[PDB]
Amino acid sequence: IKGYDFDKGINYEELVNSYLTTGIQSSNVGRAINIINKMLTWQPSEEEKKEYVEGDERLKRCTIYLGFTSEMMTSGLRDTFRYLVEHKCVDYIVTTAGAIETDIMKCFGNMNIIPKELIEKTKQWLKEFILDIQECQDTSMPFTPSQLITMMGERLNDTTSVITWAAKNNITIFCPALTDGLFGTCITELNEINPVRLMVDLVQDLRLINSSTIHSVETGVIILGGGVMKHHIMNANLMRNEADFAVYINTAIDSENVKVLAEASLVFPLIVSKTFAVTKRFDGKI
Amino acid sequence: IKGYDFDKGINYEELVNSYLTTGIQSSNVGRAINIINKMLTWQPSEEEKKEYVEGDERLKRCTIYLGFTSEMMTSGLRDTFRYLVEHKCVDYIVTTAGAIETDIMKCFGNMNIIPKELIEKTKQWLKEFILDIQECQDTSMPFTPSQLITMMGERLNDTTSVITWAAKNNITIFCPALTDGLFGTCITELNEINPVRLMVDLVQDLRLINSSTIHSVETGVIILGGGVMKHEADFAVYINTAIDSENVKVLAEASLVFPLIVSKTFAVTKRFDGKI
Amino acid sequence: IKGYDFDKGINYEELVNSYLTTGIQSSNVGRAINIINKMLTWQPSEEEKKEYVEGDERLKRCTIYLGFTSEMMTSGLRDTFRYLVEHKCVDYIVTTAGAIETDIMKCFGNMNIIPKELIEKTKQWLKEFILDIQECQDTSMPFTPSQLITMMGERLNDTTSVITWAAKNNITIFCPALTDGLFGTCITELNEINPVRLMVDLVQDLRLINSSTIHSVETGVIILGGGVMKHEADFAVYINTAIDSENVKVLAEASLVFPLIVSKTFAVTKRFDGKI
Amino acid sequence: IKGYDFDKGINYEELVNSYLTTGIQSSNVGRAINIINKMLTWQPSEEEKKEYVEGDERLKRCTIYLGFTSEMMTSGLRDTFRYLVEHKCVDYIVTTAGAIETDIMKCFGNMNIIPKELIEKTKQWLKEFILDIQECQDTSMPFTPSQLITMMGERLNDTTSVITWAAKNNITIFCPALTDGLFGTCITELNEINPVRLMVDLVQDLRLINSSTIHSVETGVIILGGGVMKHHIMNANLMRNEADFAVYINTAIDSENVKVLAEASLVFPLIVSKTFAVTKRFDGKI
Ligand SMILES: [Cl-]
Ligand SMILES: [Cl-]
Ligand SMILES: [Cl-]
Ligand SMILES: [Cl-]
Repeated sequence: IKGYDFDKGINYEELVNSYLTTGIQSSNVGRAINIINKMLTWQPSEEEKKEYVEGDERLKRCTIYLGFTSEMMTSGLRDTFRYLVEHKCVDYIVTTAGAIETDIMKCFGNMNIIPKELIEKTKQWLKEFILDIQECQDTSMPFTPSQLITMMGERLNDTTSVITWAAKNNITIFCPALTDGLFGTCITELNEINPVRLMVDLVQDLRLINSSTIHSVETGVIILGGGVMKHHIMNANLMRNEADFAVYINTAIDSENVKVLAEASLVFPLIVSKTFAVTKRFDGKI
Repeated sequence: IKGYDFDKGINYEELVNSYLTTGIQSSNVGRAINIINKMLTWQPSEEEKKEYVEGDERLKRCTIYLGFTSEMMTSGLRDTFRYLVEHKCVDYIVTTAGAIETDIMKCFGNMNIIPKELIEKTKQWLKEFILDIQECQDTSMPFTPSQLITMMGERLNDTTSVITWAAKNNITIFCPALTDGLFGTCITELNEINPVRLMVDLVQDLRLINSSTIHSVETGVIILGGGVMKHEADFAVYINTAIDSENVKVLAEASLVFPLIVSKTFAVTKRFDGKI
Repeated sequence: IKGYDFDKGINYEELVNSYLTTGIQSSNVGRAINIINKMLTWQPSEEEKKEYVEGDERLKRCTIYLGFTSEMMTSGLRDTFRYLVEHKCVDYIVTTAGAIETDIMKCFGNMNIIPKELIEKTKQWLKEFILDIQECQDTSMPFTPSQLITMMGERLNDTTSVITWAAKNNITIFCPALTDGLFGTCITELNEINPVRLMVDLVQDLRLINSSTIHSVETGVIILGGGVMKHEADFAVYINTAIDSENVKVLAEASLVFPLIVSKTFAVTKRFDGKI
Repeated sequence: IKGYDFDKGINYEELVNSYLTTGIQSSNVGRAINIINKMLTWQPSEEEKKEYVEGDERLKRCTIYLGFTSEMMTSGLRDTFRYLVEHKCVDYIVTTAGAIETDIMKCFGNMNIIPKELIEKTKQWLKEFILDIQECQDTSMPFTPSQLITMMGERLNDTTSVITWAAKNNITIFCPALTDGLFGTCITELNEINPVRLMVDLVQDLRLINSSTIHSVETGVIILGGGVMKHHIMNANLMRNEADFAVYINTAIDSENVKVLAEASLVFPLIVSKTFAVTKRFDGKI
């Protein structure tokens, strides 16, 4: 097959499709599109439905985990992620230090090179949130990152942000390194004045995400960038293996997976247009 | 500014524009587009035009050099490159071992993973060319890689190929490592039967490419991938995954971003003809 | 200067010195050695000593931070690190998920490729520790990773391990991602039997590490590998394969060059005691 | 096994050996040492000796190819390479643009950052050599790079240089990109005055190196750095396959090969000390 012929003129849909069939790494991008659609459309087989016990009220579908770096949140992918969570396309998110604060920061101003006053407005917001927890919430028992991120989403109440829609649709966001980013800087500065009594526990979040993989009927994993989450998620047999479906995208036993050597902010919106934006997700009601 | 909103539906022009303003490396892609259009539209100032002597019949415009790796020729970029040379958008090409043979091979079959019979047909064509060139070569002036590539383009005579259009439009293609690719494999196999007398001179091409830069009024350079050419230019765009000059390095994969850039430059911007 | 001459025979001291003066990245290795020795020998000037207030009982010397990845602990560098902490050559460690468990595991068996029974023995030790800590933890002041690592070092009580000597010499080890490694795997497996009540607080460690930098007279930082710690220092040495501060980045593999650097710094240079 | 214990004091031999058994990539470095010693000690089996025909006067041993980048020549590895060629440890060299001129340049001064006058002295030498070929040698038939490099080695006549010892011991040096380096710059500058009539043919060198692999009893390949020569060398069956023995070192059917992810100027002298410097090379006389 040949690449796009500019003798025809300019057709951006054909230009995009031409990349998917002739570009460098196009075969891997195509597998990624096929694998993600399999996550969305997966249904139990008739033999599998027989294995379900009475009272097993779980949704009989693929649980979908979305991992991305804080760097992706800085790009326009943030609004792609908002769309995915707004429409319940994924069930859980794993991300890295700085991602949550970037999502909040983009609700106040546009990052061109970040203005001084934009960081200060974000820091002031985070600090008021930290202080509100102390005054109203009970500080004698620690919060987890996912719980703090839920509370921040509800407090922010901005429909352009990922975290507001994650709190609305009960999509849990894990971020073990939350205190290593601007959120942690705000803790440090607040403590220099008024002793900070907030505590952050990591064990409960560790138990949530591992219980969710162990107890899910089928697993799908999409990871954008390097350093997010571990590829091997624990099975229902207490064995750390890959997921049933896995897509890995970055520039660095019957599982179906692919690694795409590409930059996510360029290829992932293209992949979304051929998967999440057109494929209806199975509701799991059997 | 926000990235593409899929609540609006699927609008591929908006997806492309949204990438140019919100993606990773978008600022560098935007500079690349501006710099390439400056190459195409550059004109001498009135002060510069006065410095030209009587009898200087050169085109008073920017000379444009396109460099790309053999790997790019394996992708669909091959047909982007054919378009650029078909329409005289560039003046010179610098490439690497294997690139010419891939352009030839794609005229015979489609690489899905290259079929056995597709390499055999390509090797047979190259081998017939090598034996023919041996007979007519002058041993005091052996042919250079660029001369061999010109002759191969004329012999192939396929309007889907880069090399045929380069020969038609007198766009010289430099490839010092021509004998390090499949071309050389065919030399080695031919040599095991009857010793190969073909000679390939590199000094004359060194002279040719240096004369082209020295004698050009203004230079622009576009390099895709790592490891292509040495030598600075007035305008330069570098794309790979690894004093008044205006240049930019784009950290991106060329087969993805370069067609987007072409759609915003070579495909819409009229190139100055150099006639003053 | 010439590289090592094998006509002279095989002289490993000369091979090492020849690398320091002729190898790729040798100039950066030489700066790293100079900068680290400056950390060890740094003393306040007379003008600086006058600024100290009465009752300031701090050691007037450079505080030294050592950062390394879990991958370094898998190599023989683990025993280099043990030496540095055994002799109080560094004051603080920052490391990543898996590093602590590797130091423990190497006390039970030799990784050639990790034997099954070696992981099982390590997991059993970690699991007994987790259940014991649950019983004595204060839920209004949960333990931090560094506190858990101190207690593990005291419990292990093995003079071949980094963590035992760090606990003996009050060298604090920060590892915010402790629960992301084998330690957390043991939490997950324990949880499937009887729910795990252990809690790990990260804010107090954030307070601890920030107090250490704020309250130190002079800071030195040594980081091996990519992805370790944030936060600038007076002296800094960065080693990985990826205003008056004195720093250098060494593009080298740490398990190869770092022992050479130690032999020219920590192993020969007396560290100032800070008593003025 | 444990790494070096500095409680014993400082022993640089034990420090070096400790790296070979506990460092990162030590297992690959060990395979590389084993494979190179197999190149040096290889002998035909009794069954193989029977297959040799009368009049086959070839040396019945492993032919050894050494490839390295111009960047290695800039390091102290240049003097390691000189030693290897001085002692006939290798049979052929493949290198890249700039390597030969660096070997010459180091005979005139020490590169600290290269002094202006050191490049000028090297350029003057190269230009006098180019002009001498025109005046004395016959210019009507082109030279190959390996031939030019032989002539330069004989002209330089410096026992500290690689090329002088390669010419002495008839070790052929291939460099298809010779005219892409300082040598080519000197051609360009000379032509701007006096038309340069030197011609450089690449086909004859292509035939030499491929004939040598095709016609050798056994092949060994050692490549330091990326971009030197192609790993697949043509067999005696006109099939481009890997060598019988191969060692690849860089930072990026029964063949025995290893890739070492390390920097050559650090690990290669260590490898030499355990191979070329202690292992007697089989002379091939059976
Ligand atoms: Cl679900
Ligand atoms: Cl022109
Ligand atoms: Cl101290
Ligand atoms: Cl031989």
